[PDB]
Amino acid sequence: ASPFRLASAGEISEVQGILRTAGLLGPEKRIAYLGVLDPARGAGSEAEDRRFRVFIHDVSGARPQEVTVSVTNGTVISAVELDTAATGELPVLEEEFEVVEQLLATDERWLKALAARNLDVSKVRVAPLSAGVFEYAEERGRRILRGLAFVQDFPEDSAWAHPVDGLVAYVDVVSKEVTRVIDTGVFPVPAEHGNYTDPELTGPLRTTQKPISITQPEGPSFTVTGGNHIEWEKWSLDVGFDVREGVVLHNIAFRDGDRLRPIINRASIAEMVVPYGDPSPIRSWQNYFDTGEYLVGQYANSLELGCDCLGDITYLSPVISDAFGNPREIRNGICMHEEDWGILAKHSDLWSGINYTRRNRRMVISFFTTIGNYDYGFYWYLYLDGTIEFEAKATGVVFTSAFPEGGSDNISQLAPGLGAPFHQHIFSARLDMAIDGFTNRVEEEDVVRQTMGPGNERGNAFSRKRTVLTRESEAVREADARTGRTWIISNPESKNRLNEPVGYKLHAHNQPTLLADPGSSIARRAAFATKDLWVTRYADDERYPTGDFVNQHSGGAGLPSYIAQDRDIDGQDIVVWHTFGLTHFPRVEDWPIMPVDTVGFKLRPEGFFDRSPVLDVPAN
Amino acid sequence: ASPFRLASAGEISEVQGILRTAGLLGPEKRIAYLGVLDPARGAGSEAEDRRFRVFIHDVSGARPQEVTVSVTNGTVISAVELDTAATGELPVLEEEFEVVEQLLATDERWLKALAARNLDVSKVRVAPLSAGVFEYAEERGRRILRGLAFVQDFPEDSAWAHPVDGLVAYVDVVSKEVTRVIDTGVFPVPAEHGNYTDPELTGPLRTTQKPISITQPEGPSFTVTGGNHIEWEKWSLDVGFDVREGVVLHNIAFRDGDRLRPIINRASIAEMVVPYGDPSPIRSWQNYFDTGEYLVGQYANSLELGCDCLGDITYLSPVISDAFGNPREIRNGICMHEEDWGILAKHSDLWSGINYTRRNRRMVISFFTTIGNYDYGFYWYLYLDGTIEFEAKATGVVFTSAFPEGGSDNISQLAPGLGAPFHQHIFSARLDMAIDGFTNRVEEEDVVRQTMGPGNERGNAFSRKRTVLTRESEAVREADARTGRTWIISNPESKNRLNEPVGYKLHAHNQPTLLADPGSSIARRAAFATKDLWVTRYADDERYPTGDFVNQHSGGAGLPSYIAQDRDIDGQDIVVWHTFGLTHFPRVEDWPIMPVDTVGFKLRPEGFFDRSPVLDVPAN
Ligand SMILES: [Cu+2]
Ligand SMILES: [Cu+2]
Repeated sequence: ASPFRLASAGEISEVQGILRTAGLLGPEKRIAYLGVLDPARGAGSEAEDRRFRVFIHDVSGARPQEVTVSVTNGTVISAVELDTAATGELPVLEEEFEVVEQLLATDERWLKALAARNLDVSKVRVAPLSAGVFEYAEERGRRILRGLAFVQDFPEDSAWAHPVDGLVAYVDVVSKEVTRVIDTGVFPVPAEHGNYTDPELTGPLRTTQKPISITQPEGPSFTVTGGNHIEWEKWSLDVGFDVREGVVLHNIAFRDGDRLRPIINRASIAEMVVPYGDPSPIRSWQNYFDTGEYLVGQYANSLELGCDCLGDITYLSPVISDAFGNPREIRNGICMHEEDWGILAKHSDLWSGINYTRRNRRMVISFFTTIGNYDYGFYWYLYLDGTIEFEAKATGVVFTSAFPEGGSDNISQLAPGLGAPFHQHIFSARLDMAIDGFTNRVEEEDVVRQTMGPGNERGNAFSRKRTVLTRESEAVREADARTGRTWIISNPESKNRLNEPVGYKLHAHNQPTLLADPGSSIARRAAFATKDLWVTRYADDERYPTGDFVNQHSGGAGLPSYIAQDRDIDGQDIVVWHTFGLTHFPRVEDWPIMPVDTVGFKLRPEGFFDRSPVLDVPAN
Repeated sequence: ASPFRLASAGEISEVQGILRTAGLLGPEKRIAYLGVLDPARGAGSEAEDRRFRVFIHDVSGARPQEVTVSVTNGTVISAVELDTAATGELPVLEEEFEVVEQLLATDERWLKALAARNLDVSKVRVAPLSAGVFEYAEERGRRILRGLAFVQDFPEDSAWAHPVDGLVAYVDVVSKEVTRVIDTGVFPVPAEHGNYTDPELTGPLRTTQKPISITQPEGPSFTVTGGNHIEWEKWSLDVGFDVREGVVLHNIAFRDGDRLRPIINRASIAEMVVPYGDPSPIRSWQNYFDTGEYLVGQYANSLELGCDCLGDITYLSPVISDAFGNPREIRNGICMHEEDWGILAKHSDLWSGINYTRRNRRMVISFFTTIGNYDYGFYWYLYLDGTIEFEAKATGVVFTSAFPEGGSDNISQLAPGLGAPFHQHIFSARLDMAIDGFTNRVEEEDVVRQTMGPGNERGNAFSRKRTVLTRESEAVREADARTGRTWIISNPESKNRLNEPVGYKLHAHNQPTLLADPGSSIARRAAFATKDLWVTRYADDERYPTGDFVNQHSGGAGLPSYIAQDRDIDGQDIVVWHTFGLTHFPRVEDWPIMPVDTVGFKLRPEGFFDRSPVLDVPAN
């Protein structure tokens, strides 16, 4: 079997059995994170050493542990006691979410805060949010969660329509104490409901839509072997799954006539921060590190046929571990299907009298995740022409607050008295590059304008310049849409028939990067978000832009410290980190339920093939 | 019947009969352009005065004429003799293309130029290209075409693979004389063939693609009445067709519960220039004004089911006039169909236990045109959420030249000895705005970053600024992807339930604009291409960014002269002109046939609706 195959229920069980036997999984221990480790760089061995990394939390306050287990040999490879005050807290546990609402329900100052607003505690829902790193010395070394209240008029009510502004509570989830309850003042609680399923708000559902039936009478053009290996129209890859990153793509390759050519060794969204631009003390601490703190994969939804994924769909049901080490299957968590993508090429030649047309197609691999009010769709597309594309679809319910009577420069009004703080959804794609092998380099291409004059001019000429990024310290790049700036990852030791280095060009959307002040806490913890492109020399432990433990951890430990090593990236084993995001100034059309908005990036062949790779597509 | 209905064969015939009777269509006269005029602004009349604008060329050298005809009353409204030396030549005629190859075949210096390259004249194809305005005083007032030779080894051979560099011929197409033959030197003629249908180049066609069947068992959700009026999922519009602009969209409106709301009065691609960045005297004069000089609509292809348009397609067969005034039908020239567009909205709420998912859909209206080696697909999309989008799909065969042995800073190598000059495809969208009526205004929105400090700061706040464009002179805008710059067209006299002006936000791709030196001839003739956005006060005669007669006309007569009137655009009948384009540095993958590359723009509701307009979509 393949070493990139998905973790199985039996493997999770083995990790549990091994940790138990070793005395690392007692009744007071909890598994905060568990996932398969990628095979080592020197994988020229038949050694199918299937290893797992596990983060073990202690419910009675003892130091947590980082453990690496070999399911193959049945032993514990290494176990280290963490100092969470130094390196950060472990990712939030699902069971800890419940605790903050339960502890506050019997806290006197919380009750006094609610009584002062004439709110019945049984109707107050508390959103358990991550506690960043701010001015509270007593939080260091302790597992703290912040709570924001939302009123729920009835069981099926959308609480997000009823935010309780001016109130925030800090809660120590291990010692089970409420450290603080801050009340800056009472704000009216928006009364209007935001129930998108209630026929009074929706009105009569339209009857005008006729069905669209998309079928494949002969089945799909792609084959799946080994549970997760995919073969489609010359494309070859392995679809992986990690509780923290979500869908991970391994060994992306293209079959260039007999020769299977590597393009990307590993591709994943390694982090995604959601900073808020509201300066109010009630939410100025709000920054979701959906990947780092919550673990996106853990919240993957089970997708339904016809609703979530349309067409001839083949599903992948990834297995995950719960807090006790028991296997938990995310049924239908990954959708896979191919779809028509219009015209690929076309020409009607007058001189030869030949009329030519070919259709394009794309392979889709996606999963959706839900984190509180937020729902994100992750989509990877592979096109016939060699193009690779990623698309994030952001939907769900927008995070609310109260709209101040005087107005606001950092909040939008969605309904009477109801506001939505300005924010960004910034993603970090970690592209472990293998353009025809591991000897890669990155070039920055800028369009260059020429002056009219003596040197060949009528004033029509324009050119292009390419500078090679040689060392990590000069590999922190910013976009420039004015000069058409793109980046080419090429292999200097692999040339095409014109004797030029084969490459792939990265096209960014050029949306703004982190807007927070460069001196802020979020700018330090999410430094990667301040630049469009970073290139590092590969290393086994440099997995995340922010570091291993994001939860309540200070900044720097990620990309800025990697880059400080100033390694050579000119024809080396490199990793491209692309930052891309959406700046969300909520509009009326986003309430009560948000229609999809998208961001992404694509990579296109740049002299990779000797000619058009789509000359062999038939006319169906 | 509707006054925006497509011109009919019977109407073309009437225009011919009327011009003949009036003595304006003698045997020596030719129709260079003919199209329906849009109803006047004060269309509050039952006067179905169907008028046509006609450009009449004289084949014996007499002055051409501009004529307006009323098919309704059966009379000639106005006829003016043009001074083509002042205002420009008429658009190129199809019959004139043939002439340049025929005249050169018997010209001695052309024959001597071919003999010196050992080329058989019967195998030399001459591409009839538009003559811009350069340093030749003898061309002014005369109808000139430039010719570039391409060798065709056999009838079905792709001549574009065999360019004859170093040779250019100027030809006066009316007097039928060859004014010049320039030979700067012999260049090897690339021998390799670029035949994408030859099984030796394509190899064995892949058998791996399984069919994808897209059907609508109950037919489409849209209805067509009056030949061209469209009703679909609350959207309402008229699909027009003009020989010069191609598909034109009229009266785009959205049905907001009982109230039909206007969004765009008229939308079209009013021009598209293709400037070349090769400084060589053989092509430095090359700039296709596909819309202005050739007339895009005239070259619209007949689209085939399953190849060009997939799904349940309804076609529109626009009628055009030939050079003698006879009707010519472009069979299946416009495709129309709706298609699934993934997830529209989705949320799985923990607190209420409700799981919600809705699918998105888009209405597609497209046509393809072929101009020499170039093929462009024009697509207009309408989404359920109120979003409007345009997409240009550029394909065909890339314009070739010889690749100099020493190399080039303005040409890419596609094959041994074969080159492709750098160029741009710049489009101009003319959006005659009607956001809830004709009282519109344009605002420029920039993201604004805030400094950490006293005024509400922890360094997380960020805002947005909006400046109103009040007069035409300050309405020439440039993009700025760094600050997330967008433009909102709102109606100050129409507010939503939050008492804010309803609007639509324009999202540009932010690709580079015209790269040519600001002092060049192309920068003058295509001044509109130098800026991303222009807003003008509507006027009946300000139809094109470049003016009425582009062919061999100097610059300025377009947008720069309109804007000089400095009219008020703050809450007025305004027109938005958006410039968007692709900077094409050809790559190996573009040869021998170019896979589709795309550009476009979209407009999204910005507080136009009182809440999400998609709450009534059912779960199919
Ligand atoms: Cu958002
Ligand atoms: Cu091009």
